[PDB]
This record gives sequence, structure tokens and C-alpha cells, in this order.
Amino acid sequence: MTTQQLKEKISKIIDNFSGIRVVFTTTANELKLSRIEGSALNSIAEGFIDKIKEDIINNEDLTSPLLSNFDDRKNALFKFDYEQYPEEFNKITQAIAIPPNSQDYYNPLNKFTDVKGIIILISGDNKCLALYKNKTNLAVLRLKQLPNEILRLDFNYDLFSIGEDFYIKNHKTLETQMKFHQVIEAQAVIALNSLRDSLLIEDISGLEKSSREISFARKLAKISKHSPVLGKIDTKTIIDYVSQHKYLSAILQINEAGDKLLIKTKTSQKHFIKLMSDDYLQSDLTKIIYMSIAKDRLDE
Amino acid sequence: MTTQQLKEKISKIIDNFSGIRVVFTTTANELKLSRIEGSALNSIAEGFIDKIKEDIINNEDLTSPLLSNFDDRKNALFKFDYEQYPEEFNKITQAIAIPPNSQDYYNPLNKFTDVKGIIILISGDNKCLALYKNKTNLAVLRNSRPDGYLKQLPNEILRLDFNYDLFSIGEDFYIKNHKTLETQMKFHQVIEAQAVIALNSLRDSLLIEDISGLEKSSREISFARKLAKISKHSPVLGKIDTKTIIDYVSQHKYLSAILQINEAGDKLLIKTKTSQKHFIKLMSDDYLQSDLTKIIYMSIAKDRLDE
Repeated sequence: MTTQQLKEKISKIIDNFSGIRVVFTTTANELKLSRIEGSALNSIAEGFIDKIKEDIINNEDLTSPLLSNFDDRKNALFKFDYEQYPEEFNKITQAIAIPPNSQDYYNPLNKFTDVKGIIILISGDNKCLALYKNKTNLAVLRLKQLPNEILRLDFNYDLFSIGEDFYIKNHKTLETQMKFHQVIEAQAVIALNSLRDSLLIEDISGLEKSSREISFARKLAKISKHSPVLGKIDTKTIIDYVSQHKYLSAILQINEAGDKLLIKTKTSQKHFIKLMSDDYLQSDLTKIIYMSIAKDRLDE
Repeated sequence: MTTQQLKEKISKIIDNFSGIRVVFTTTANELKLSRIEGSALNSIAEGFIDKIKEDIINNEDLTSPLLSNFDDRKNALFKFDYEQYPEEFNKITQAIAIPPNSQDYYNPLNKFTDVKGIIILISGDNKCLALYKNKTNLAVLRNSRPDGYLKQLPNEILRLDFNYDLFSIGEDFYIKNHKTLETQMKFHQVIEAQAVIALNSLRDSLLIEDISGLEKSSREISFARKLAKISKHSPVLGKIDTKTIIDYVSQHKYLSAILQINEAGDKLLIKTKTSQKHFIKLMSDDYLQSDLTKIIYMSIAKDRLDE
């Protein structure tokens, strides 16, 4: 369900707007219903529709790839391609379908320390577009500070769900608030056994020590599910490419035998990770080598 | 002044922290000294590394390309390389240099509607890091009044924390959030003037037959920021002849279908937004093939290696 079909599906909801209503997921994993004043609930709907338009609709360079094929792209809304739904994904699913006559309302004596996340439900063309912002008290002034409880809606979303297909804006909320996306740590070490069974690296320990920092653990799961080099082109062709390469030879070294790579230092680990993401590309026009941070296939 | 040279210019100010001073800028373009509470000032100080280390120091995938070589990279600090300082750059330059004995303090009867931006001066190692932020319209400060509803009671409370917008480490400034620069500081005059230079150079290049579709997209700063990039950092315009690009597109496996050549053979056909966006990506050399896997790729964010 492509970038354009998203732009159709969202602008169907935005133009034939039917109703907004806000749900609190709490620490007890129950969806409690808000009591927002009308001109303040009109205050929520106007600015979200602009942010929805700014991020999706008339946004030209919107890019929707798979979450396992993560990289560092601005704008962009990542497709949830995994199968393990964190429980808050399913809480948003039940948040879509509270009946409108229900009275399980949020009691405001709880001082918004119960509020774990804020669910914005924007409905239109009979469907509903749910958005998610985690409870972020942040900081407000007046000079002194008195709230420490007062709710905050910064018109911003991390997670949103159109139908049965979830999309990702801020990747960090999907880990540090959602299960550390612990599939990633397991997907990183399935790749570490696959690098072990590739026998391309001599010592696998420095790669095993980068799997603690989650900034490398995403890059391992990228190569685990989406590599065009691991398991597809053989070991000796990779080594002969790196040796003949102009930039890659000075950093990655091959052992005395010539059959195993020497990836021990962090400077060599970052570049070898960018080797198995195929991020060392060349133009047929300018004949210049390049280092890709964000890229996409073309013949599909 | 590279990425690592930014990283240790910051962690020199960071690991020898001296004092944090908060300056409000007005709509009268006069700087105003805040009155931050002491336990608030420590909670406002927050470390700030808690944001700054995660953007700079501990951030391994930190990238510092020029602002004029814009692309869509996250965890990225765009080095300001233009000649023109928008007036808040010059107000941040004076924001560093208020003497600490000065009594030009901010009067809080203004209800924070004169407040246009928020300057976080973070000083250390006798230098000063300065952060910039805009006063946005309070987001929503919804509070209670059992039967309790919710309402934006004050509608004047200053809402501020991290997610900074603009640097001032030395004179080489950096941009994290670029929309702040183009809209609140009014930088989009300089991008659109640079983009019109690009349209006249393509007109002189004679690679396209009609240029009107590029000029209808030139108002949207999305195309103008890609036109201002190609005006200043393309490895194709003027360096290679127009015919060689045409035989390369005519030979191509993807570009041959979208971008066409006229019936004569010397001019490219760029009219619809599809053929504009793909020729824009052709122009900044974003179509690259692997020397290993031999798969053609379309790059969003890239970097040279030879330099």
C-alpha cells in the first residue's frame, strides 16, 4: 500500500471529516475517554489537520519504506513490516472502536500521571485515522514552573494507524517506550550467527559488542532481512571487491590468508556495515564513488 | 571544521560547563534577559547533553554537510555556508555579548507575546555554545478546572525545552531544523533567488526544450531547495555536455522510460511533475549503480568520498 495510496487514504479522511475524539491509554492498559471542552477540542482538530497535511498530503518528498529497512531519511513514514504487535498497537486498535455512547471516562483526579499515551482519533469517509503521542510532560514556564501535571499536546505524532496498517514517524518511541523493539536485538543476533556461518569476518566479537548500542542493532536487522550481499554473492567476490576498491581498501583489511576480513575497530565496523547495506555506489555519468545514507531500489 | 571537530568543540564546552543564560528576543529586535528560577534553571539546564549528546557527542551517525547541499538525512547538522546572515543570526551574535552586569531585563507584563524566540546560551571552556528556538503558539496547555473537563486555561505560558533549531558554536553556524530557518527567519528569499539562477543556467544549458514546468514548481520551496542545490553542488550541469547526458538517459534502464528525448534527439522533455522530479534527481547525480551487486539505486542522502 504505496506512498500515493496513503496520500489518497489520508486525504479521504481529511476532506470528509466526521469527528475527532481523544483516548488516554493509561498504565493499567485501559483506554479511558477524555473530557475535552468544545473550543479546546476544536483546538485539537484544526492544528492536527495542518500537520497531517504538512507531513503527508501536499508533501512532495514523502517516502514510505519498511521499518526493518530503516535508515536516516527525513520527512518519511516507515511501514510496520513485522508481525509482533506491541500491546499499545492493539490498544490503539481497541481505541478505534470504542462505541460513541460509552461512558468509561477518564477521571481527572489522577493528575495525568496515569496517562501513558494520547490517542488522537480522526475519522472521515467512515474510516478512522488514529494517531499516537506518548505522554510527554516536557517543560513549560510561568519566571517559575507551576504545572508538573498539566497535559501537553504538541500537535505531533510518533505512531499512526490507518485501518490495519501501521506507520512510524519517530522510531525512538517504538523502542524506548514500546518493548525496546526487542525483535531488533533478536534480529541483530540472527544476523550475527549468519555472519558466523558466512565465515567472512575473522573475529566476530567487536560486531557482537556493537549490538549493545541500538544504533548498530538497527543496522544489523537491516542487513538481516534486507541485504543484497550476505548469502547472495559469495565470500571471495566480496573480498576481491574490497581489495580492488579505492576507498574501502584503506580501512577494511583482509587477513594474511586473504579469505577472512579484519573488522575489529569501530571505524572498520561502521564501514563494513555500510558495505553489507551496499551503500558504496558509483555514477555511470560522473564516475564518482558515493556514500549513501538513504537509498531505494528502482526496477521493482 | 568537521563532524569530529564539532564533536570535541562541543564536549569541551560540555565537560567543563560554566553557566547557562537564557535570552528572549522581542519583536522590537531588542534582546531581553530572562528571570529563570534557580531550581527551574537547573531543571532547564537538564544536562542539555540529554539532548546535545544525543544529537552531537554520543551520536555515532552524526553528519555535518553544508546547508546549501541539502538532502533528507536524520541525525544531521547542516553547516551554514551562505553569505547572508538573517537578522536573528546577528541577534544571536549580540546575544553572546551582553555583559553579565547588565540590567536590561525582560519585563514579564509582556505576557510572552513579544517573545519571538528563545536563546539558550551554554558557556564552557571560556567559549559559548548558543541554542535557538522559536516561540511557538504554546502547543496546548490543557489542565483541569470527577466532573472535571479540560481547557487551555492560561494561553500565555512559555512552553520551551529542547528540540533546538539553530547553533552558534563559533561563527560557523549549524541548522538542525531547517523549516525554522526558511520560514521564521525568512531564508526562503535566498533559496528562491538561488533557484532562479539555476533556471537561467538550465536555459543557457539548452538541455530542456521548455522550462515552464520547472518554473511552475519553483514557487514550492521543495523544488527551490533542490534547484538551489543543483545551482551550487551539481557534478553534471556545465561539467558534462548536454548530449552525453542524453545518451546516458537513452541507454538507461529506469531513466529511459520517465525522461525522454525529443524527436530530434538534442533536448530533454520535462513537463509534468513526474518528469520534473526525476530530472531533478538526474541532475544532482542521485542515480547510482553498485560495482558489487550491480543493482541500480536512487539515493536520497549521499556524500562524496574522495575529499
